[PDB]
Amino acid sequence: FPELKNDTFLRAAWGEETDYTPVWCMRQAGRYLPEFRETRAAQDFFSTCRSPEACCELTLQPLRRFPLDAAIIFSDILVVPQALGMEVTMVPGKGPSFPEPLREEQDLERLRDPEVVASELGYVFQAITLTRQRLAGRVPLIGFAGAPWTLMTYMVEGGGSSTMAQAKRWLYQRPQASHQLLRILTDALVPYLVGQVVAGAQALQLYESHAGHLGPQLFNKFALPYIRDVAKQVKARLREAGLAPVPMIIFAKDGHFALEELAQAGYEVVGLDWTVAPKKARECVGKTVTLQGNLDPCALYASEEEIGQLVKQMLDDFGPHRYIANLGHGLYPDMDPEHVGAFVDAVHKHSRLLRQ
Amino acid sequence: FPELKNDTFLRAAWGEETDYTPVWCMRQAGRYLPEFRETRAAQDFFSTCRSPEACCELTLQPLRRFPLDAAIIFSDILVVPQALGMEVTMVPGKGPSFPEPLREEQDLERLRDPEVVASELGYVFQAITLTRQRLAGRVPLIGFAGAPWTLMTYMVEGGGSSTMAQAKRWLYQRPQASHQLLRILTDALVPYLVGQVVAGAQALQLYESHAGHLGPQLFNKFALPYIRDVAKQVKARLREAGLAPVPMIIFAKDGHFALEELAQAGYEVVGLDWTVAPKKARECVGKTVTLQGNLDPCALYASEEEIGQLVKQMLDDFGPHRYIANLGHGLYPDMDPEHVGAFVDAVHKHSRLLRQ
Repeated sequence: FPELKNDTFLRAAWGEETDYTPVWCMRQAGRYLPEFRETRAAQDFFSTCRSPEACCELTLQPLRRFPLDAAIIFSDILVVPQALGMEVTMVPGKGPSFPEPLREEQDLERLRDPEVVASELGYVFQAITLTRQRLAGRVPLIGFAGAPWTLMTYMVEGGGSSTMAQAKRWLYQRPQASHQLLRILTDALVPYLVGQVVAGAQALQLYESHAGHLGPQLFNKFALPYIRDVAKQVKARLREAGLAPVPMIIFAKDGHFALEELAQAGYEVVGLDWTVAPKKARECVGKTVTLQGNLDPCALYASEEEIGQLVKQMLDDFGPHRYIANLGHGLYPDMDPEHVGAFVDAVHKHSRLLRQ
Repeated sequence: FPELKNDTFLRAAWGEETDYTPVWCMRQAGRYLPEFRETRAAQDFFSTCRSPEACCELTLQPLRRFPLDAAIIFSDILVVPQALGMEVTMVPGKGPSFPEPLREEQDLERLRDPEVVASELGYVFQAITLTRQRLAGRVPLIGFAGAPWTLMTYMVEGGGSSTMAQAKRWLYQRPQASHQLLRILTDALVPYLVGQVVAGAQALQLYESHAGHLGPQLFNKFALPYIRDVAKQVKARLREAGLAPVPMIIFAKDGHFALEELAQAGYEVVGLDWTVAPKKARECVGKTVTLQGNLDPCALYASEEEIGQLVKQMLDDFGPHRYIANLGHGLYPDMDPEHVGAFVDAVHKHSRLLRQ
């Protein structure tokens, strides 16, 4: 594996000082890129995806457009439940979909044993190695998965949902089954993440995109302890394996009420959405974790000149050290790539102007 | 108008001490009640609604079931945009819907002059008077509207939406048009709310159910200043009219980042969702506003015995004074009315047990 040239992102992640502020975006490989759609057209979403050459291509597309400071591997968080033996359908251009969600506790019998899963996800490991090779040391490469609770919500709710009602019903009516599912998810995630790193990933992101739906009490019973194991166990297995640990990032969408513990869940970076004021967050987390975020993605709909200023403002709030710039959620499919360019330039231009 | 017997809710609202904790629920008149659906079956949703006798009936249905400490008038927050001249459809049992949403600035020409709106909503005023009479002083009666930004999102987005992207696009690409729409909404809301009170409402609730989608910066530009006018102007007009002011409640769903200003927006009560820890909120608002909330609605899916304890816990957190108990969002349509009963009893049973 090629030696990394730009490593600003990794050093920012670990807390080390840097000459400028690194930047990347969730869903940087996404439908807002025309070239993305002309390469999605190649096949049905989940074998594309299953083709190493195709993921690599997508992963690289934005990097050809913009001096981003990391690449994140192109995948869907649904691969994991799918590897567990849950059938996905691509319903009338409306996206991810389990036609037969888990509803009663017996349903759990349907699932694969968690340890074999890693072997079902060999195409991903392959795509990572492919991609780590072709970036050829330009920037580091982030692997990723969705956090146990999040996946649980997709498996139980089937599609997406405004309230997570079916899923929370499980939490309140079937605590044990819930604990059982969550454990299965954790034990699946660990070997998948270790895998990614063994396969060449240099940083790992965990997405808890459905944090918001839980409150403090639920979140500590059913989200936290699992968010914590993943970090714990992944760090261990890497050690036993003689491999260097990679920086880990928890991103709890709408998890303002959780920042305190996330800072001590043993992740190196904590992702923020745009609804947490940056200073409030620094406060909540203290000074030995790095923060990432948190421009409102919609902000990109503004002029490039307006974009610059909002960015300037964001930087002032987070300050020089311990900070990786990013949006508050992934890019939207109707965003203009020229405005993403603007966003990227503004971070760089202004983080330097901030120091010098 | 009949003299009010139980007024615990009003005295709690104003900050005055009380022997127990008053309680009510958003959507207490809702599809979780069987009798609600056998009376919804009477006609298509919006003339039912347009029939005073029918709203009154719905408004009263839960009060016959449970010792609630207020009644809230049955209505939809969509009446206002509708009165402004926007056509609603009831699409295949999936709910509220504007088939032709506002998309470009010219669209605004379609809207009625805000001052005449009040006269289009005469059925509501009527339903209030009817209902104030039939409660016959048992508990106070809350009127309600949706806050300017929220309505804006429905008018621009048409249906409901995970991201509010179309709407936020407006905020970022058409600040003036946005300001213009928001103003029209404010000027519509004020005479509608005054109306409700003139018609017999004793407390008013404002719903900013789409606060979460804005961050601090957006929220202060485009939500706050309007939330503030409504309160301001409504209080004035009531004074000019020789009428007593009623307690006002702002409920910003997911508005944790906003609590500070909402406490000084000049509302008497501030509504909380279940994602704000009660103590954190008391902190943010200080000690001269009353808080309301904030049990996670899904909590009702638990046993009645589990319900009791979670409630006990909530009470301990909020403490005796300056507090109206309630859920974090409205009830869900598959909840068991016997568990709502449990929720109501537990507040009462435990708020007393707390004092004595």
